[PDB]
Amino acid sequence: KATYKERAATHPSPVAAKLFNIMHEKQTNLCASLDVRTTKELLELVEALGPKICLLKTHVDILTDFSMEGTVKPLKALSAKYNFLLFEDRRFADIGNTVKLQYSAGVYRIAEWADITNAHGVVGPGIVSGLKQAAEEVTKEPRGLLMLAELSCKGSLATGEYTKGTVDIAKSDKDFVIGFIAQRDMGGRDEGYDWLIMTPGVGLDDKGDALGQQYRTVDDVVSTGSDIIIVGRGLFAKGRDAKVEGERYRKAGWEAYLRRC
Amino acid sequence: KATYKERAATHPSPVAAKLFNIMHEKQTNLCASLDVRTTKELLELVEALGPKICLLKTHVDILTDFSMEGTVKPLKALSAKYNFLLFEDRRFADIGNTVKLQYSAGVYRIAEWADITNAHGVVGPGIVSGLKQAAEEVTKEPRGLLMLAELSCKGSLATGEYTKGTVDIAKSDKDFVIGFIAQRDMGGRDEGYDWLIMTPGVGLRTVDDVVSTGSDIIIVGRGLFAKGRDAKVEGERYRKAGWEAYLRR
Repeated sequence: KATYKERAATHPSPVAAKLFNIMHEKQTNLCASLDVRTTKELLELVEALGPKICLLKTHVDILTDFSMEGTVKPLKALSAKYNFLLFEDRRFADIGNTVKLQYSAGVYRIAEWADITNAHGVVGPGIVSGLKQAAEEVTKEPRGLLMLAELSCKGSLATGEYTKGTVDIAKSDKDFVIGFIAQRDMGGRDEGYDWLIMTPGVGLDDKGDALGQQYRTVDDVVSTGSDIIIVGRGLFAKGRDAKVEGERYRKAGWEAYLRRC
Repeated sequence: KATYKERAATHPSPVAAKLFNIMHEKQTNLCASLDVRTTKELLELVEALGPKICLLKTHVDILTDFSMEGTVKPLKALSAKYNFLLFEDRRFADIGNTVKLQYSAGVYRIAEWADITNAHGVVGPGIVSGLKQAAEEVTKEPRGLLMLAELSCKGSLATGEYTKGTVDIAKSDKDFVIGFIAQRDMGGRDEGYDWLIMTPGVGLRTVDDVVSTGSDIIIVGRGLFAKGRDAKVEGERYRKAGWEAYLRR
Protein backbone atom coordinates (compact mmCIF):
# COMPACT_ATOMS: atom_id res chain seq x y z
CA LYS A 1 0.00 0.00 0.00
CA ALA A 2 0.99 3.63 -0.47
CA THR A 3 2.09 5.71 2.52
CA TYR A 4 -0.51 7.14 4.90
CA LYS A 5 0.57 10.55 3.59
CA GLU A 6 -0.22 9.53 0.00
CA ARG A 7 -3.52 7.88 0.89
CA ALA A 8 -4.63 11.05 2.68
CA ALA A 9 -4.11 13.14 -0.46
CA THR A 10 -6.32 11.02 -2.72
CA HIS A 11 -8.96 9.48 -0.46
CA PRO A 12 -12.62 10.15 -1.42
CA SER A 13 -13.78 10.21 2.22
CA PRO A 14 -12.99 13.43 4.12
CA VAL A 15 -12.93 11.66 7.47
CA ALA A 16 -10.51 9.02 6.14
CA ALA A 17 -8.29 11.70 4.59
CA LYS A 18 -8.28 13.49 7.96
CA LEU A 19 -7.27 10.29 9.76
CA PHE A 20 -4.44 9.43 7.34
CA ASN A 21 -3.08 12.96 7.76
CA ILE A 22 -3.24 12.63 11.55
CA MET A 23 -1.30 9.36 11.30
CA HIS A 24 1.30 10.88 8.99
CA GLU A 25 1.75 14.12 10.97
CA LYS A 26 1.97 12.43 14.40
CA GLN A 27 3.78 9.30 13.24
CA THR A 28 1.17 7.05 14.79
CA ASN A 29 -1.17 4.27 13.72
CA LEU A 30 -2.25 3.55 17.30
CA CYS A 31 -5.91 3.41 18.31
CA ALA A 32 -6.49 3.39 22.08
CA SER A 33 -9.44 1.46 23.53
CA LEU A 34 -10.05 2.61 27.10
CA ASP A 35 -13.05 0.69 28.39
CA VAL A 36 -13.35 2.24 31.84
CA ARG A 37 -16.63 2.92 33.66
CA THR A 38 -16.17 6.58 34.67
CA THR A 39 -15.92 9.76 32.64
CA LYS A 40 -13.26 11.05 35.05
CA GLU A 41 -10.87 8.17 34.41
CA LEU A 42 -11.65 8.12 30.69
CA LEU A 43 -10.71 11.78 30.35
CA GLU A 44 -7.53 11.31 32.38
CA LEU A 45 -6.36 8.39 30.25
CA VAL A 46 -7.34 10.12 27.02
CA GLU A 47 -5.30 13.20 27.86
CA ALA A 48 -2.26 11.10 28.74
CA LEU A 49 -2.55 9.19 25.47
CA GLY A 50 -3.67 12.03 23.21
CA PRO A 51 -0.21 12.86 21.81
CA LYS A 52 0.43 9.24 20.90
CA ILE A 53 -2.79 8.14 19.22
CA CYS A 54 -4.57 8.80 15.94
CA LEU A 55 -7.91 7.42 17.14
CA LEU A 56 -9.84 6.60 20.32
CA LYS A 57 -12.32 3.70 20.22
CA THR A 58 -15.12 4.35 22.70
CA HIS A 59 -18.09 2.67 24.34
CA VAL A 60 -19.83 5.64 25.95
CA ASP A 61 -22.70 3.25 26.64
CA ILE A 62 -20.73 1.48 29.40
CA LEU A 63 -20.01 4.65 31.39
CA THR A 64 -21.81 5.01 34.71
CA ASP A 65 -22.07 8.78 34.27
CA PHE A 66 -22.43 9.68 30.61
CA SER A 67 -23.64 13.16 29.70
CA MET A 68 -23.23 15.47 26.72
CA GLU A 69 -21.77 18.29 28.83
CA GLY A 70 -19.72 16.14 31.18
CA THR A 71 -18.42 13.48 28.79
CA VAL A 72 -18.74 14.47 25.13
CA LYS A 73 -17.81 18.13 25.49
CA PRO A 74 -14.51 17.42 27.29
CA LEU A 75 -13.80 14.47 24.98
CA LYS A 76 -14.22 16.62 21.87
CA ALA A 77 -11.98 19.26 23.47
CA LEU A 78 -9.25 16.63 23.90
CA SER A 79 -9.70 15.32 20.36
CA ALA A 80 -9.20 18.86 19.05
CA LYS A 81 -6.36 19.69 21.44
CA TYR A 82 -4.34 16.55 20.73
CA ASN A 83 -5.57 15.92 17.18
CA PHE A 84 -7.11 12.43 17.10
CA LEU A 85 -10.51 11.15 15.97
CA LEU A 86 -13.32 9.45 17.89
CA PHE A 87 -14.72 6.04 16.98
CA GLU A 88 -17.81 4.79 18.85
CA ASP A 89 -17.77 0.99 18.63
CA ARG A 90 -21.58 0.61 18.76
CA ARG A 91 -21.76 -2.11 16.08
CA PHE A 92 -25.14 -1.09 14.69
CA ALA A 93 -27.33 -3.94 13.48
CA ASP A 94 -30.77 -2.58 12.58
CA ILE A 95 -32.20 -0.59 9.69
CA GLY A 96 -34.72 2.07 8.80
CA ASN A 97 -35.63 4.98 11.01
CA THR A 98 -34.81 3.02 14.16
CA VAL A 99 -31.11 2.73 13.35
CA LYS A 100 -30.97 6.31 12.07
CA LEU A 101 -32.18 7.63 15.42
CA GLN A 102 -30.00 5.19 17.38
CA TYR A 103 -27.10 6.86 15.59
CA SER A 104 -28.25 10.49 15.45
CA ALA A 105 -30.35 10.99 18.55
CA GLY A 106 -31.58 9.38 21.73
CA VAL A 107 -29.42 10.13 24.76
CA TYR A 108 -26.02 9.40 23.23
CA ARG A 109 -26.45 11.43 20.00
CA ILE A 110 -23.47 9.55 18.58
CA ALA A 111 -23.44 11.16 15.13
CA GLU A 112 -23.11 14.61 16.68
CA TRP A 113 -19.62 13.86 18.02
CA ALA A 114 -18.25 10.49 16.84
CA ASP A 115 -16.15 10.87 13.68
CA ILE A 116 -16.37 7.15 13.02
CA THR A 117 -18.67 4.27 13.91
CA ASN A 118 -19.27 0.70 12.73
CA ALA A 119 -21.97 -1.66 11.48
CA HIS A 120 -22.65 -5.33 10.77
CA GLY A 121 -23.27 -6.36 7.20
CA VAL A 122 -26.05 -8.81 8.11
CA VAL A 123 -28.85 -6.21 7.86
CA GLY A 124 -28.02 -5.35 4.26
CA PRO A 125 -26.84 -2.18 2.41
CA GLY A 126 -29.63 -0.04 3.84
CA ILE A 127 -27.59 0.42 6.99
CA VAL A 128 -24.98 2.32 4.96
CA SER A 129 -27.36 4.76 3.24
CA GLY A 130 -29.39 5.04 6.44
CA LEU A 131 -26.54 5.99 8.74
CA LYS A 132 -25.09 8.36 6.13
CA GLN A 133 -28.38 10.28 5.88
CA ALA A 134 -28.72 10.39 9.66
CA ALA A 135 -25.25 11.94 9.90
CA GLU A 136 -26.12 14.57 7.30
CA GLU A 137 -29.23 15.49 9.29
CA VAL A 138 -27.45 16.40 12.53
CA THR A 139 -23.92 17.47 11.63
CA LYS A 140 -21.77 19.13 8.99
CA GLU A 141 -18.59 17.48 10.24
CA PRO A 142 -17.07 14.60 8.22
CA ARG A 143 -18.36 11.15 9.22
CA GLY A 144 -17.32 7.61 8.31
CA LEU A 145 -18.39 3.99 8.78
CA LEU A 146 -16.40 0.79 9.26
CA MET A 147 -18.01 -2.52 8.30
CA LEU A 148 -17.68 -5.79 10.24
CA ALA A 149 -17.19 -8.38 7.49
CA GLU A 150 -15.57 -11.14 9.55
CA LEU A 151 -16.10 -11.67 13.29
CA SER A 152 -13.51 -13.16 15.64
CA CYS A 153 -15.84 -14.40 18.38
CA LYS A 154 -16.19 -18.16 18.76
CA GLY A 155 -19.00 -19.66 16.72
CA SER A 156 -19.64 -16.49 14.72
CA LEU A 157 -21.62 -16.94 11.50
CA ALA A 158 -19.39 -14.67 9.41
CA THR A 159 -18.74 -17.22 6.64
CA GLY A 160 -16.86 -16.56 3.43
CA GLU A 161 -20.19 -15.86 1.74
CA TYR A 162 -21.21 -13.50 4.55
CA THR A 163 -17.89 -11.68 4.35
CA LYS A 164 -18.18 -11.25 0.58
CA GLY A 165 -21.66 -9.84 1.04
CA THR A 166 -20.40 -7.36 3.61
CA VAL A 167 -17.51 -6.33 1.38
CA ASP A 168 -20.04 -5.76 -1.41
CA ILE A 169 -22.02 -3.55 0.96
CA ALA A 170 -18.87 -1.58 1.81
CA LYS A 171 -18.28 -1.09 -1.93
CA SER A 172 -21.61 0.74 -2.22
CA ASP A 173 -20.24 4.05 -0.93
CA LYS A 174 -16.54 4.92 -0.84
CA ASP A 175 -17.33 8.43 0.41
CA PHE A 176 -18.83 7.06 3.63
CA VAL A 177 -17.61 3.49 4.20
CA ILE A 178 -13.93 3.94 4.97
CA GLY A 179 -12.87 0.42 5.83
CA PHE A 180 -13.23 -2.55 8.17
CA ILE A 181 -12.42 -3.80 11.62
CA ALA A 182 -10.47 -6.85 10.44
CA GLN A 183 -7.48 -9.15 10.98
CA ARG A 184 -6.23 -9.00 7.40
CA ASP A 185 -6.03 -6.99 4.20
CA MET A 186 -9.36 -6.95 2.36
CA GLY A 187 -8.06 -6.04 -1.09
CA GLY A 188 -10.14 -3.61 -3.12
CA ARG A 189 -7.20 -1.65 -4.52
CA ASP A 190 -7.69 -2.94 -8.08
CA GLU A 191 -11.26 -1.62 -8.08
CA GLY A 192 -10.43 1.81 -6.70
CA TYR A 193 -11.08 1.33 -2.99
CA ASP A 194 -8.60 2.36 -0.31
CA TRP A 195 -9.89 0.80 2.88
CA LEU A 196 -8.61 1.46 6.37
CA ILE A 197 -7.94 -1.85 8.08
CA MET A 198 -8.21 -1.44 11.85
CA THR A 199 -7.08 -4.44 13.84
CA PRO A 200 -7.85 -5.34 17.49
CA GLY A 201 -6.29 -8.19 19.47
CA VAL A 202 -2.77 -6.80 19.27
CA GLY A 203 0.11 -7.05 21.72
CA LEU A 204 3.90 -7.00 22.02
CA ASP A 205 4.33 -10.57 23.31
CA ASP A 206 5.69 -9.45 26.68
CA LYS A 207 7.39 -12.04 28.88
CA GLY A 208 5.21 -13.35 31.69
CA ASP A 209 2.14 -11.55 30.36
CA ALA A 210 -0.40 -14.31 29.71
CA LEU A 211 -3.28 -12.00 28.80
CA GLY A 212 -1.13 -10.13 26.29
CA GLN A 213 0.19 -13.36 24.80
CA GLN A 214 -3.31 -14.19 23.57
CA TYR A 215 -2.92 -11.49 20.91
CA ARG A 216 -0.96 -11.22 17.67
CA THR A 217 2.10 -8.98 17.68
CA VAL A 218 2.18 -5.44 16.36
CA ASP A 219 4.61 -6.40 13.60
CA ASP A 220 2.58 -9.49 12.68
CA VAL A 221 -0.59 -7.56 11.97
CA VAL A 222 1.02 -4.48 10.43
CA SER A 223 3.27 -6.51 8.12
CA THR A 224 0.13 -8.37 7.00
CA GLY A 225 -1.95 -5.35 5.99
CA SER A 226 -3.24 -3.71 9.16
CA ASP A 227 -3.25 0.09 8.96
CA ILE A 228 -4.22 0.84 12.55
CA ILE A 229 -3.62 -1.22 15.68
CA ILE A 230 -6.32 -1.14 18.36
CA VAL A 231 -4.81 -1.61 21.82
CA GLY A 232 -6.70 -1.65 25.11
CA ARG A 233 -5.79 -2.70 28.65
CA GLY A 234 -2.18 -3.18 27.61
CA LEU A 235 -1.96 0.61 27.68
CA PHE A 236 -3.15 1.27 31.23
CA ALA A 237 -4.16 -1.78 33.27
CA LYS A 238 -2.33 -3.52 36.11
CA GLY A 239 -0.51 -0.37 37.21
CA ARG A 240 0.96 0.52 33.82
CA ASP A 241 1.91 4.06 32.82
CA ALA A 242 -0.33 5.16 29.93
CA LYS A 243 2.14 7.70 28.55
CA VAL A 244 4.93 5.13 28.56
CA GLU A 245 2.82 2.38 27.00
CA GLY A 246 1.30 4.81 24.51
CA GLU A 247 4.77 5.69 23.27
CA ARG A 248 5.91 2.06 23.28
CA TYR A 249 3.03 0.82 21.15
CA ARG A 250 3.11 3.92 18.94
CA LYS A 251 6.80 3.44 18.25
CA ALA A 252 6.36 -0.27 17.57
CA GLY A 253 3.43 0.25 15.24
CA TRP A 254 5.16 3.02 13.31
CA GLU A 255 8.41 1.07 12.98
CA ALA A 256 6.43 -1.91 11.67
CA TYR A 257 4.67 0.40 9.19
CA LEU A 258 7.96 1.87 7.95
CA ARG A 259 9.32 -1.64 7.45
CA ARG A 260 6.47 -2.93 5.31
CA CYS A 261 6.84 0.19 3.16
CA LYS B 1 -49.35 -27.01 18.61
CA ALA B 2 -50.46 -26.98 22.26
CA THR B 3 -52.51 -24.17 23.80
CA TYR B 4 -50.85 -21.16 25.42
CA LYS B 5 -52.05 -22.43 28.80
CA GLU B 6 -50.53 -25.85 28.20
CA ARG B 7 -47.25 -24.41 26.94
CA ALA B 8 -46.96 -22.20 30.02
CA ALA B 9 -47.21 -25.17 32.38
CA THR B 10 -44.38 -27.05 30.64
CA HIS B 11 -42.01 -24.32 29.46
CA PRO B 12 -38.43 -24.39 30.87
CA SER B 13 -38.11 -20.60 30.67
CA PRO B 14 -39.87 -18.69 33.50
CA VAL B 15 -40.32 -15.56 31.41
CA ALA B 16 -41.86 -17.57 28.55
CA ALA B 17 -44.22 -19.34 30.95
CA LYS B 18 -45.11 -15.94 32.38
CA LEU B 19 -45.95 -14.57 28.92
CA PHE B 20 -47.96 -17.64 27.93
CA ASN B 21 -49.98 -17.27 31.12
CA ILE B 22 -50.69 -13.60 30.41
CA MET B 23 -51.84 -14.53 26.92
CA HIS B 24 -54.21 -17.21 28.20
CA GLU B 25 -55.60 -15.13 31.06
CA LYS B 26 -56.15 -11.96 29.02
CA GLN B 27 -57.15 -13.72 25.79
CA THR B 28 -54.55 -11.88 23.73
CA ASN B 29 -51.51 -12.63 21.59
CA LEU B 30 -51.09 -9.01 20.55
CA CYS B 31 -47.78 -7.19 20.99
CA ALA B 32 -47.97 -3.43 20.53
CA SER B 33 -45.09 -1.52 18.92
CA LEU B 34 -45.48 2.20 19.66
CA ASP B 35 -42.46 3.95 18.17
CA VAL B 36 -43.30 7.49 19.23
CA ARG B 37 -40.73 10.14 20.16
CA THR B 38 -42.01 11.37 23.53
CA THR B 39 -42.50 9.62 26.87
CA LYS B 40 -45.82 11.41 27.34
CA GLU B 41 -47.38 9.95 24.21
CA LEU B 42 -45.85 6.54 24.86
CA LEU B 43 -47.34 6.37 28.36
CA GLU B 44 -50.72 7.59 27.07
CA LEU B 45 -50.76 4.99 24.29
CA VAL B 46 -49.60 2.20 26.59
CA GLU B 47 -52.31 2.98 29.16
CA ALA B 48 -54.96 2.72 26.43
CA LEU B 49 -53.64 -0.56 24.99
CA GLY B 50 -52.58 -2.18 28.26
CA PRO B 51 -55.79 -4.22 28.73
CA LYS B 52 -55.51 -5.68 25.24
CA ILE B 53 -51.83 -6.56 24.88
CA CYS B 54 -49.59 -9.32 26.22
CA LEU B 55 -46.39 -7.56 25.19
CA LEU B 56 -45.03 -4.09 24.38
CA LYS B 57 -42.08 -3.85 21.98
CA THR B 58 -40.04 -0.75 22.76
CA HIS B 59 -37.17 1.40 21.49
CA VAL B 60 -36.54 3.65 24.48
CA ASP B 61 -33.45 4.85 22.64
CA ILE B 62 -35.53 6.79 20.11
CA LEU B 63 -37.23 8.90 22.78
CA THR B 64 -36.33 12.58 22.98
CA ASP B 65 -36.82 12.70 26.74
CA PHE B 66 -35.79 9.35 28.24
CA SER B 67 -35.11 9.02 31.96
CA MET B 68 -35.19 6.19 34.49
CA GLU B 69 -37.67 8.06 36.68
CA GLY B 70 -39.77 9.70 33.99
CA THR B 71 -39.92 6.88 31.45
CA VAL B 72 -39.07 3.49 32.94
CA LYS B 73 -40.72 3.94 36.34
CA PRO B 74 -44.16 4.80 34.88
CA LEU B 75 -43.73 2.19 32.14
CA LYS B 76 -43.06 -0.55 34.70
CA ALA B 77 -46.08 0.59 36.71
CA LEU B 78 -48.22 0.25 33.58
CA SER B 79 -46.89 -3.22 32.83
CA ALA B 80 -47.71 -4.28 36.39
CA LYS B 81 -51.12 -2.60 36.37
CA TYR B 82 -52.34 -4.11 33.10
CA ASN B 83 -50.26 -7.30 33.23
CA PHE B 84 -48.12 -7.28 30.08
CA LEU B 85 -44.39 -7.74 29.54
CA LEU B 86 -41.79 -5.35 28.14
CA PHE B 87 -39.56 -6.17 25.17
CA GLU B 88 -36.74 -3.76 24.20
CA ASP B 89 -35.98 -4.31 20.50
CA ARG B 90 -32.27 -3.40 20.86
CA ARG B 91 -30.99 -6.16 18.53
CA PHE B 92 -27.69 -6.74 20.32
CA ALA B 93 -24.74 -7.68 18.14
CA ASP B 94 -21.63 -7.77 20.32
CA ILE B 95 -20.17 -10.09 22.94
CA GLY B 96 -18.15 -10.23 26.13
CA ASN B 97 -18.28 -7.61 28.86
CA THR B 98 -19.20 -4.92 26.35
CA VAL B 99 -22.52 -6.51 25.48
CA LYS B 100 -23.15 -7.46 29.10
CA LEU B 101 -22.93 -3.78 30.08
CA GLN B 102 -24.90 -2.57 27.06
CA TYR B 103 -27.69 -4.82 28.35
CA SER B 104 -27.39 -4.33 32.11
CA ALA B 105 -26.16 -0.76 32.47
CA GLY B 106 -25.30 2.43 30.61
CA VAL B 107 -27.99 5.09 30.58
CA TYR B 108 -30.86 2.81 29.55
CA ARG B 109 -30.23 -0.06 32.01
CA ILE B 110 -32.33 -2.36 29.84
CA ALA B 111 -32.01 -5.59 31.88
CA GLU B 112 -33.38 -3.81 34.96
CA TRP B 113 -36.84 -3.38 33.46
CA ALA B 114 -37.17 -5.22 30.15
CA ASP B 115 -38.47 -8.76 30.55
CA ILE B 116 -37.39 -9.64 27.01
CA THR B 117 -34.88 -8.43 24.43
CA ASN B 118 -33.29 -9.77 21.25
CA ALA B 119 -30.00 -10.50 19.52
CA HIS B 120 -28.43 -11.37 16.17
CA GLY B 121 -26.98 -14.82 15.64
CA VAL B 122 -23.94 -13.55 13.72
CA VAL B 123 -21.80 -13.04 16.84
CA GLY B 124 -22.03 -16.68 17.89
CA PRO B 125 -23.32 -18.49 21.03
CA GLY B 126 -21.44 -16.12 23.32
CA ILE B 127 -24.31 -13.63 23.07
CA VAL B 128 -26.67 -16.07 24.81
CA SER B 129 -24.42 -16.97 27.74
CA GLY B 130 -23.24 -13.39 28.11
CA LEU B 131 -26.67 -11.79 28.24
CA LYS B 132 -27.93 -14.61 30.46
CA GLN B 133 -25.27 -13.99 33.11
CA ALA B 134 -25.77 -10.24 32.82
CA ALA B 135 -29.50 -10.65 33.53
CA GLU B 136 -28.85 -13.00 36.46
CA GLU B 137 -26.48 -10.45 38.00
CA VAL B 138 -28.86 -7.48 37.79
CA THR B 139 -32.15 -9.08 38.85
CA LYS B 140 -33.88 -12.25 40.03
CA GLU B 141 -36.91 -11.43 37.87
CA PRO B 142 -37.50 -13.66 34.82
CA ARG B 143 -35.58 -12.55 31.73
CA GLY B 144 -35.56 -13.92 28.21
CA LEU B 145 -33.99 -13.58 24.79
CA LEU B 146 -35.36 -13.77 21.25
CA MET B 147 -33.00 -14.66 18.40
CA LEU B 148 -33.03 -13.07 14.95
CA ALA B 149 -32.44 -16.00 12.58
CA GLU B 150 -33.89 -14.52 9.39
CA LEU B 151 -34.04 -10.81 8.56
CA SER B 152 -36.55 -9.17 6.22
CA CYS B 153 -34.53 -6.11 5.18
CA LYS B 154 -33.41 -5.74 1.57
CA GLY B 155 -30.12 -7.45 0.80
CA SER B 156 -29.82 -8.93 4.27
CA LEU B 157 -27.23 -11.69 4.63
CA ALA B 158 -29.42 -14.09 6.62
CA THR B 159 -28.94 -17.10 4.32
CA GLY B 160 -30.25 -20.60 4.96
CA GLU B 161 -26.93 -21.51 6.56
CA TYR B 162 -27.01 -18.37 8.70
CA THR B 163 -30.52 -19.23 9.85
CA LYS B 164 -29.48 -22.77 10.77
CA GLY B 165 -26.52 -21.38 12.68
CA THR B 166 -28.77 -19.04 14.64
CA VAL B 167 -31.27 -21.81 15.41
CA ASP B 168 -28.42 -23.89 16.84
CA ILE B 169 -27.45 -20.92 18.97
CA ALA B 170 -31.05 -20.73 20.18
CA LYS B 171 -30.91 -24.44 21.02
CA SER B 172 -27.87 -23.92 23.24
CA ASP B 173 -30.07 -22.65 26.09
CA LYS B 174 -33.81 -23.37 26.25
CA ASP B 175 -33.99 -21.77 29.71
CA PHE B 176 -33.04 -18.35 28.36
CA VAL B 177 -33.72 -18.27 24.60
CA ILE B 178 -37.51 -18.24 24.31
CA GLY B 179 -37.97 -17.95 20.57
CA PHE B 180 -37.52 -15.85 17.44
CA ILE B 181 -38.82 -12.77 15.68
CA ALA B 182 -39.91 -14.61 12.54
CA GLN B 183 -42.46 -14.90 9.74
CA ARG B 184 -43.05 -18.63 10.14
CA ASP B 185 -42.91 -21.71 12.34
CA MET B 186 -39.34 -22.66 13.22
CA GLY B 187 -40.16 -26.18 14.38
CA GLY B 188 -38.08 -27.55 17.23
CA ARG B 189 -40.90 -29.54 18.83
CA ASP B 190 -39.28 -32.83 17.80
CA GLU B 191 -36.13 -31.96 19.75
CA GLY B 192 -37.93 -30.73 22.85
CA TYR B 193 -38.06 -27.00 22.11
CA ASP B 194 -41.15 -24.81 22.51
CA TRP B 195 -40.36 -21.53 20.77
CA LEU B 196 -42.42 -18.36 20.87
CA ILE B 197 -42.82 -17.08 17.32
CA MET B 198 -43.46 -13.34 17.28
CA THR B 199 -44.34 -11.94 13.87
CA PRO B 200 -44.14 -8.27 12.76
CA GLY B 201 -45.60 -6.66 9.65
CA VAL B 202 -49.17 -7.70 10.38
CA GLY B 203 -52.33 -5.84 9.40
CA LEU B 204 -56.07 -6.18 8.81
CA ARG B 205 -49.80 -10.13 5.92
CA THR B 206 -53.20 -10.51 7.57
CA VAL B 207 -53.63 -11.58 11.19
CA ASP B 208 -55.46 -14.76 10.21
CA ASP B 209 -52.68 -15.62 7.76
CA VAL B 210 -49.74 -15.45 10.17
CA VAL B 211 -51.56 -16.98 13.16
CA SER B 212 -52.75 -19.94 11.07
CA THR B 213 -49.17 -20.35 9.82
CA GLY B 214 -47.62 -20.77 13.25
CA SER B 215 -47.17 -17.28 14.66
CA ASP B 216 -47.87 -17.16 18.41
CA ILE B 217 -47.78 -13.39 18.81
CA ILE B 218 -48.59 -10.65 16.30
CA ILE B 219 -46.56 -7.45 16.45
CA VAL B 220 -48.55 -4.43 15.29
CA GLY B 221 -47.29 -0.87 15.06
CA ARG B 222 -48.71 2.27 13.45
CA GLY B 223 -51.90 0.38 12.61
CA LEU B 224 -52.78 0.76 16.29
CA PHE B 225 -52.49 4.52 16.79
CA ALA B 226 -51.26 6.43 13.72
CA LYS B 227 -53.42 8.54 11.40
CA GLY B 228 -55.41 9.72 14.42
CA ARG B 229 -56.86 6.25 14.98
CA ASP B 230 -58.15 5.30 18.42
CA ALA B 231 -55.63 3.11 20.23
CA LYS B 232 -58.24 1.35 22.37
CA VAL B 233 -60.56 0.69 19.42
CA GLU B 234 -57.74 -0.67 17.25
CA GLY B 235 -56.26 -2.63 20.14
CA GLU B 236 -59.50 -4.57 20.52
CA ARG B 237 -59.80 -5.02 16.76
CA TYR B 238 -56.41 -6.71 16.50
CA ARG B 239 -56.71 -8.52 19.83
CA LYS B 240 -60.05 -9.95 18.73
CA ALA B 241 -58.68 -10.86 15.31
CA GLY B 242 -55.59 -12.51 16.76
CA TRP B 243 -57.35 -14.41 19.53
CA GLU B 244 -60.12 -15.75 17.30
CA ALA B 245 -57.53 -16.87 14.75
CA TYR B 246 -55.75 -18.64 17.60
CA LEU B 247 -58.92 -20.40 18.74
CA ARG B 248 -59.55 -21.57 15.17
CA ARG B 249 -56.00 -22.92 15.04
